[PDB]
Amino acid sequence: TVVEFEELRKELVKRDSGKPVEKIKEEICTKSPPKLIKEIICENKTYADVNIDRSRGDWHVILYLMKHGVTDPDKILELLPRDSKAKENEKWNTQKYFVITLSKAWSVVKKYLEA
DNA sequence: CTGTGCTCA
Repeated sequence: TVVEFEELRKELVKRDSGKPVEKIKEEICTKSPPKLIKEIICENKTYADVNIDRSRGDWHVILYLMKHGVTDPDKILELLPRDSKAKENEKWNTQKYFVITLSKAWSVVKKYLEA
Protein backbone atom coordinates (compact mmCIF):
# COMPACT_ATOMS: atom_id res chain seq x y z
CA THR A 1 0.00 0.00 0.00
CA VAL A 2 2.47 2.65 1.20
CA VAL A 3 5.17 1.77 -1.36
CA GLU A 4 2.69 2.17 -4.23
CA PHE A 5 1.78 5.57 -2.80
CA GLU A 6 5.46 6.58 -2.80
CA GLU A 7 5.86 5.86 -6.53
CA LEU A 8 2.39 7.19 -7.37
CA ARG A 9 2.81 10.49 -5.49
CA LYS A 10 6.25 10.93 -7.11
CA GLU A 11 4.49 11.06 -10.48
CA LEU A 12 1.95 13.57 -9.11
CA VAL A 13 4.73 15.77 -7.66
CA LYS A 14 6.68 15.78 -10.95
CA ARG A 15 3.46 16.90 -12.71
CA ASP A 16 2.55 19.40 -9.96
CA SER A 17 2.89 23.16 -10.62
CA GLY A 18 4.74 23.58 -7.30
CA LYS A 19 2.27 26.28 -6.16
CA PRO A 20 0.69 25.99 -2.68
CA VAL A 21 -3.00 25.02 -2.36
CA GLU A 22 -3.89 28.63 -1.50
CA LYS A 23 -3.12 29.49 -5.16
CA ILE A 24 -5.06 26.51 -6.56
CA LYS A 25 -8.50 27.68 -5.41
CA GLU A 26 -7.58 31.32 -6.14
CA GLU A 27 -6.70 30.69 -9.80
CA ILE A 28 -9.81 28.50 -10.22
CA CYS A 29 -12.25 30.97 -8.63
CA THR A 30 -11.07 33.81 -10.91
CA LYS A 31 -11.81 31.73 -14.04
CA SER A 32 -15.25 31.04 -15.56
CA PRO A 33 -15.50 27.19 -15.69
CA PRO A 34 -18.90 25.46 -15.22
CA LYS A 35 -20.75 26.11 -11.94
CA LEU A 36 -20.38 22.47 -10.87
CA ILE A 37 -16.58 22.39 -10.57
CA LYS A 38 -16.28 26.10 -9.67
CA GLU A 39 -18.82 26.19 -6.84
CA ILE A 40 -17.30 23.09 -5.19
CA ILE A 41 -13.84 24.73 -5.22
CA CYS A 42 -15.12 28.23 -4.33
CA GLU A 43 -17.64 27.37 -1.56
CA ASN A 44 -17.98 25.12 1.52
CA LYS A 45 -20.24 22.75 -0.48
CA THR A 46 -18.95 19.39 -1.73
CA TYR A 47 -21.86 17.32 -3.07
CA ALA A 48 -25.01 18.98 -1.66
CA ASP A 49 -24.66 21.76 -4.26
CA VAL A 50 -25.09 19.30 -7.16
CA ASN A 51 -26.90 16.58 -5.13
CA ILE A 52 -24.29 14.07 -6.40
CA ASP A 53 -22.90 11.13 -4.40
CA ARG A 54 -19.95 12.15 -2.18
CA SER A 55 -17.81 9.50 -3.91
CA ARG A 56 -18.34 11.04 -7.37
CA GLY A 57 -18.21 14.63 -6.11
CA ASP A 58 -14.62 13.94 -5.02
CA TRP A 59 -13.86 11.97 -8.21
CA HIS A 60 -14.86 14.80 -10.58
CA VAL A 61 -12.94 17.41 -8.54
CA ILE A 62 -9.80 15.25 -8.40
CA LEU A 63 -9.80 14.72 -12.19
CA TYR A 64 -10.11 18.47 -12.75
CA LEU A 65 -7.00 19.41 -10.74
CA MET A 66 -4.97 16.73 -12.54
CA LYS A 67 -5.80 18.41 -15.88
CA HIS A 68 -4.68 21.77 -14.43
CA GLY A 69 -1.35 20.11 -13.59
CA VAL A 70 -1.70 21.02 -9.88
CA THR A 71 -2.07 17.48 -8.50
CA ASP A 72 -0.38 16.63 -5.17
CA PRO A 73 -1.43 14.27 -2.32
CA ASP A 74 -1.32 17.18 0.14
CA LYS A 75 -3.78 19.22 -1.94
CA ILE A 76 -5.95 16.26 -2.99
CA LEU A 77 -6.36 14.98 0.59
CA GLU A 78 -6.84 18.40 2.23
CA LEU A 79 -9.56 19.59 -0.18
CA LEU A 80 -11.82 16.65 0.74
CA PRO A 81 -14.98 17.47 2.74
CA ARG A 82 -15.84 16.56 6.33
CA ASP A 83 -18.17 13.89 4.89
CA SER A 84 -15.15 11.98 3.53
CA LYS A 85 -13.49 9.19 5.54
CA ALA A 86 -10.23 10.35 3.90
CA LYS A 87 -9.69 12.95 6.66
CA GLU A 88 -12.35 12.03 9.24
CA ASN A 89 -10.79 8.56 9.72
CA GLU A 90 -14.15 7.22 10.96
CA LYS A 91 -12.89 3.61 10.81
CA TRP A 92 -11.59 2.95 7.28
CA ASN A 93 -7.87 3.56 6.65
CA THR A 94 -7.11 6.67 4.58
CA GLN A 95 -3.77 5.39 3.26
CA LYS A 96 -5.41 2.54 1.31
CA TYR A 97 -8.27 4.86 0.33
CA PHE A 98 -5.82 7.32 -1.24
CA VAL A 99 -4.00 4.63 -3.24
CA ILE A 100 -7.29 3.35 -4.68
CA THR A 101 -8.77 6.75 -5.60
CA LEU A 102 -5.59 8.41 -6.92
CA SER A 103 -4.46 5.33 -8.85
CA LYS A 104 -7.70 5.27 -10.85
CA ALA A 105 -8.21 9.03 -11.15
CA TRP A 106 -4.59 9.67 -12.18
CA SER A 107 -4.52 6.75 -14.61
CA VAL A 108 -7.60 8.18 -16.35
CA VAL A 109 -6.12 11.68 -16.79
CA LYS A 110 -2.59 10.72 -17.85
CA LYS A 111 -3.95 8.42 -20.59
CA TYR A 112 -6.29 11.29 -21.53
CA LEU A 113 -3.37 13.71 -22.09
CA GLU A 114 -0.75 11.20 -23.34
CA ALA A 115 1.01 11.93 -26.66
C1' DC B 1 -8.36 -2.93 -7.51
C1' DT B 2 -9.31 -3.38 0.08
C1' DG B 3 -15.53 1.98 -0.31
C1' DT B 4 -17.18 2.85 -6.02
C1' DG B 5 -16.33 6.88 -9.54
C1' DC B 6 -15.99 8.12 -16.84
C1' DT B 7 -16.83 7.76 -22.40
C1' DC B 8 -18.94 7.96 -27.73
C1' DA B 9 -22.26 1.97 -25.36
